[PDB]
Amino acid sequence: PFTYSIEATRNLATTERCIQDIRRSTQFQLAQQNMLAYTFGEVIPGFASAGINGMDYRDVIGRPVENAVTEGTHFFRDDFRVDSNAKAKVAGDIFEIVSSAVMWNCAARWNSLMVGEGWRSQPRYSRPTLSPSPRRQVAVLNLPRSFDWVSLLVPESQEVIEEFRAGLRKDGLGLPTSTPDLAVVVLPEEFQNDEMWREEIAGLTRPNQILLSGAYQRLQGRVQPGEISLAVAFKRSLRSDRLYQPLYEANVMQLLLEGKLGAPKVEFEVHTLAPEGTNAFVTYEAASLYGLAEGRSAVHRAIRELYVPPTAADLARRFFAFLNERMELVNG
Amino acid sequence: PFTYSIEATRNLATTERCIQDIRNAPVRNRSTQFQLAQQNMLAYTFGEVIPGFASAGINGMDYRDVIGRPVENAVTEGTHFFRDDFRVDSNAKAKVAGDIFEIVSSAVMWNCAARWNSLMVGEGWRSQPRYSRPTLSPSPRRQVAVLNLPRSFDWVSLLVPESQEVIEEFRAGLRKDGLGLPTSTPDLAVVVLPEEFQNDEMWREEIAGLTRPNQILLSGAYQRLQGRVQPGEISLAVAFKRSLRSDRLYQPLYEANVMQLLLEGKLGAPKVEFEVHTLAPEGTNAFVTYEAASLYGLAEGRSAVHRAIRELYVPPTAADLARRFFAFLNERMELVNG
DNA sequence: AAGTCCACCGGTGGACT
DNA sequence: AAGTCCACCGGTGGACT
Ligand SMILES: [Ca+2]
Ligand SMILES: [Ca+2]
Ligand SMILES: [Ca+2]
Ligand SMILES: [Ca+2]
Ligand SMILES: [Ca+2]
Ligand SMILES: [Ca+2]
Repeated sequence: PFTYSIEATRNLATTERCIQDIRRSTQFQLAQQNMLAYTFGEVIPGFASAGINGMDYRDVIGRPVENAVTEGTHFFRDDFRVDSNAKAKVAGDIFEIVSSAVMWNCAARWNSLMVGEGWRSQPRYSRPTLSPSPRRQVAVLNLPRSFDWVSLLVPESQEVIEEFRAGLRKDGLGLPTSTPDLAVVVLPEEFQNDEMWREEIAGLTRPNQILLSGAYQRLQGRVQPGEISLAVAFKRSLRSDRLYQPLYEANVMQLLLEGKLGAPKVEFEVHTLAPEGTNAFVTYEAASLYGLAEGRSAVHRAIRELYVPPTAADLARRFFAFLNERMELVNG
Repeated sequence: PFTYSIEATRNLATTERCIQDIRNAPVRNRSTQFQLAQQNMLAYTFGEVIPGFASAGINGMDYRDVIGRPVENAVTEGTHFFRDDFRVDSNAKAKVAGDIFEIVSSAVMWNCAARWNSLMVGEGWRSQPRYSRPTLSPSPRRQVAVLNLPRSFDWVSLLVPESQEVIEEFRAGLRKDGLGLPTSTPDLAVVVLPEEFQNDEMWREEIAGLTRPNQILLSGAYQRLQGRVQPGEISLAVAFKRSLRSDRLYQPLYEANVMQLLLEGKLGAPKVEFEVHTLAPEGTNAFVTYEAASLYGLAEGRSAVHRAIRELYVPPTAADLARRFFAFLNERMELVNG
């Protein structure tokens, strides 16, 4: 009608409406795997030029989205547009994938020394002092979406845990396990002469991406409860509500690995580039609840540290020093 | 030059640039252009309506639609006044939709508590709308307070000082070892009404709408109760999450665990009831996650281990939300002597 | 008072069917 | 393949200063 009317409008057939609709809604996809291959095809931060190794880690992790934005602008001009939720999702995966690659190369360089091939000198990092041994080799495992960390355990340990859950599921309870982003594990005895674990990679090409992202498959059902040496959760920035998955999961890991399988203190740390204030530091001082609730065990922190890598080299240095220390707990 | 050059462009004086910014845009930390004024939206949309205590049409409507109505009205106003210029980020809608889900639902529970309290002090059972009359023996010591808790809150501050000292002395022990056990907060706490307030009419009045004074009454209520609740008088804790993601399940799971360690473990309280409300579970993932046993209960090793989170609840309508809460009170408040 | 903190969640790329 | 599931985080309104 001349004066607008909701009733009249609601009564029109679809094809009689004044506006005809002729249209996920995403327009330009951030191809994150392509982005890694492009920006980090030939660079693993902390193992490249002193410039990249020493650079503000936030700038490094941010480079691929920046390069992708520049690419998009070139090809699509003033039509180019991506949602902040895209950038957010990709930036996070990139933070995780890249740091896990730094750690992979530290692991390779450390394995190469454990096995008696000496200590690679480029770039220069202080030579670990621990006495070398094939049995002190480690694997860095970037764990996939949907993983259950329990699947790393030798089958006998899964049974122990499974039985324990049975008792619970019978009464409507359970104790699901999810997953940290990453786990470093002592390399299984059977793999200790395999060459692959000692080779540093040149960059995140697609083949190398697959290598790092699928390495967990090779160790599934092979790790002793005590041989899970470090768990890491990466969160590129924090918010107060986003802190708890790693805190909770570390608690569950300590309960099962320390409590039910008698393993040493489980080391679980969080990495972020933007703690956005200081409360997360207080939050992650929380004592491990299992250790508290029962009396037999010395109580320690669920999360050992909230770490803010300044540079890629500092991340590399910190892992090395951790290995140099944590691996002493393993007979050579 | 004919072929675009980044350096030539850099060298351009600002008055020589090809694009001339003429916005006169005030430079700020944030790039927001229109704010969703959430307290204003609550007032406009629910000024005269508390869902579950309004019209048959509202009480029985899909609760997703009720909760989504303030943002929808807001978008209407916005496109009316600002036409093509009106844009807000999905992140603004997420923030405001979240707070609205929690504030609205907490207001439904406030009205329930009032109607409940009215019955408990012997003033009978209201009928508009119609809810099943409670079978539990009325008593003024079975009144409850619904507390929408503030951002930054620490739930331990509700507890009577005698109980807070136990906790602090426990934490002091932990600190000598370089440990802590911080506590955060659930969105909402239902607590037994302290004696001193059991004759206060303000706990028996139902509110007509979320006008700004009512918003403030509800959101400020916790202050009145700070330091006056016994450990075992914390009857229900609720976290509201309008939708779920697998990574966003854990604050309430963790906090419920901490509440149970301290309240049940250290203060002898009975099972701590703690539940999540969502309108969008996105699968069965979270229902499995929340079957998790209370970690405290386990590790120590006594019988009758229970879940940390009692239930993941998905409110079909506001009416159902009220019914459930009434049903809960009816069963839970029998643990309290008349 | 501009700035900082707090806690809100929805749109995303890739794995999987 | 057409769809669902997973787990990523940054922009936000209001409190507090
Ligand atoms: Ca991963
Ligand atoms: Ca899974
Ligand atoms: Ca992560
Ligand atoms: Ca609140
Ligand atoms: Ca606080
Ligand atoms: Ca909430």
